[PDB]
Amino acid sequence: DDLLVSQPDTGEQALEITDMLVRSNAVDVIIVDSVAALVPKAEIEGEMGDAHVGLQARLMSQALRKITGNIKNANCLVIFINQIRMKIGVMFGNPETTTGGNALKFYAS
Amino acid sequence: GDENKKRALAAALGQIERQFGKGAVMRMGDHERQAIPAISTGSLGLDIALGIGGLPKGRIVEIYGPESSGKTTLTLSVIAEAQKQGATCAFVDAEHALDPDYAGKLGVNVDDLLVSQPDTGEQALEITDMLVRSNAVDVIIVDSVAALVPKAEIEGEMGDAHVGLQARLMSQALRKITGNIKNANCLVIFINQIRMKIGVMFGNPETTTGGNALKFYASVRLDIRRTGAVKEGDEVVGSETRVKVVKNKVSPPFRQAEFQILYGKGIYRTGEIIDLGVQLGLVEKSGAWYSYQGSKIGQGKANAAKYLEDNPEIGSVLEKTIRDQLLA
Amino acid sequence: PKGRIVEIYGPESSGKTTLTLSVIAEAQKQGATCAFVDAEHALDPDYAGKLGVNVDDLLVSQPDTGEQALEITDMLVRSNAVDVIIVDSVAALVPKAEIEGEMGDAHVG
Amino acid sequence: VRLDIRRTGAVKEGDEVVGSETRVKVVKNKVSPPFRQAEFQILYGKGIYRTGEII
DNA sequence: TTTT
DNA sequence: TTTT
DNA sequence: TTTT
DNA sequence: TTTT
Ligand SMILES: Nc1ncnc2c1ncn2[C@@H]1O[C@H](COP(=O)(O)OP(=O)(O)OP(O)(O)=S)[C@@H](O)[C@H]1O
Ligand SMILES: Nc1ncnc2c1ncn2[C@@H]1O[C@H](COP(=O)(O)OP(=O)(O)OP(O)(O)=S)[C@@H](O)[C@H]1O
Repeated sequence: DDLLVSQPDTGEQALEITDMLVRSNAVDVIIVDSVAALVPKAEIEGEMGDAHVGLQARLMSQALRKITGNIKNANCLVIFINQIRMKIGVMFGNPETTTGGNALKFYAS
Repeated sequence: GDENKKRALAAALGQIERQFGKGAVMRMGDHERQAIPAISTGSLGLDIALGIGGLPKGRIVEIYGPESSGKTTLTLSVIAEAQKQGATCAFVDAEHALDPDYAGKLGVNVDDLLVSQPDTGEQALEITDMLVRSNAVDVIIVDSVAALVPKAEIEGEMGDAHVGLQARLMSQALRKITGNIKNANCLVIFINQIRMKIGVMFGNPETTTGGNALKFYASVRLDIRRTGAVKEGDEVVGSETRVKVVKNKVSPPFRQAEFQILYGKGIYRTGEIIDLGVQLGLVEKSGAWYSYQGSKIGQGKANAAKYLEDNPEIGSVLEKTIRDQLLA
Repeated sequence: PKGRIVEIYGPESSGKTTLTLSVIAEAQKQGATCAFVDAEHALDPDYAGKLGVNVDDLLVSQPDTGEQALEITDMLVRSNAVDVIIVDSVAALVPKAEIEGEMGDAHVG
Repeated sequence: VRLDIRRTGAVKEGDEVVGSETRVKVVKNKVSPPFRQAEFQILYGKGIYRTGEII
């Protein structure tokens, strides 16, 4: 009961509401699940199988860029959830590889 | 003839001196320094790679590499050396991530330091410009350039197409600030992440962020790559750091150096000095058994490091000859 | 060719900067009076000296503003005493109007 | 007259790198036909690798 | 009179 | 004036 | 600015 | 972003 739910149909709306609430500074812990499940609206408007490779990364990087200062301001708790995708030519090093771009781990403390 | 040309040249130079002052002509003896003033990084491998034994003053330097490569804490060694020099330094971070306890473990005096938490990138730029011109600050550190965002994108919604905007403004910023940076001989570093761009299968797949003119203005660029880590027994205690010179104007490039980075303590100076001493012939080693001056100092890096830390004078004498025989 | 504008462009760090120095060395060989101005304010006199050019017989410039770079270039060219004139990093040149303006202000064109 | 400069490759002697191969292509001229691109090596410190091109 |  |  |  |  003492919890606010969200059912964001599009990832962009999830980002806008997260930004609005973090700045509200009223919320104290912020939880987003299944980052990989987030989809840019450009891919939604596109058909099935269209090549929109390397699109979610730029927008999520922009989102963290915008939100990190406010997150520091409010001392809020933000977690992220990623699945595992084994990428091509990964036989050297760790075969597992995270999703959701690359700058996420750079920003994540 | 020649006297007429000399007289005309002297007249023109005198007019320039009258209008602008001493800045027309370099001082024929004072403008000539045998050695360029610089700031050592605390690792002689990096310094000898730099070819001047320290980071050049008044010149932009940039570092890029894969995420979580210890570049952030790499800057802290430079901060500690600047504090050792007593130079006034300040730190600004765009990602707004900093652990003052972590830095204090690195030995840098966090108190003698100015922090910054710039909510917008434009304010980070304005404060950097204001401080550089103050000329009071001596080393300037900006982290996570990619994390910097134009205010236009902030005012815009999520997913709006503002492509090719940060580059123009950062180019303008460097354009404005480079002259002052030369004026104050201050130390400015930049931090970039790596983004693999489209259609890059030829050449190097990796590509830096933050536009393109950055590398043009930066007088020296270093690549940092995480190759391995050192594990003592079961637990992991430090990460092996590989840094390769990728651009320089004062030294030959591609002078890559190897060194270990130990958490908390910082740079594993004893290991690198031991390695270069034994490889150069200063430190004799009968095969795998480490020794010095015919004395069984110990076997293994830890024993020699312990033997060396208790006597800083011996280490200072050992390092003094290395730079002289290599740098100069 | 003499008395004619010549321009060089290319990707960053392509040795164009040191490419100019060979021209400087040849001009010095001719005994022609030459001067160098750099907008990016990056120059390694040790590096150039390694290139064989006599740095002593050379006039340096460190123009804080682009307008002053232009005024000094105009003054020297008309002096007619100088014979080869080198300006580096034209893009690094900035109008004083943009200097007086804040960060991110629209001074396009 | 306008010249384009492009970094194609670099010369490596043994392990270390010592110079960069420089490709310059003529892109505009009024006294000579354009597109007379030339190949030459640039060696750090020493400068232009004149012997190689003349050979 | 472009600009990334 | 790129960008993933 | 990757992606399976 | 695996695949038999
Ligand atoms: N407080 C700390 N305690 C223990 N180890 C630390 C601490 N801070 C950093 N490290 C270690 O130091 C190494 C690099 O971390 P830092 O230099 O502090 O940050 P950074 O990774 O360089 O910054 P990035 O890469 O841009 S996220 C890693 O091996 C970390 O585990
Ligand atoms: N002092 C130096 N020591 C060693 N190599 C140098 C030195 N200065 C320049 N180089 C090399 O010369 C080549 C081109 O560098 P420079 O001509 O000096 O500068 P530049 O790169 O032309 O100027 P830019 O491209 O506008 S940053 C590169 O291969 C550099 O590694």
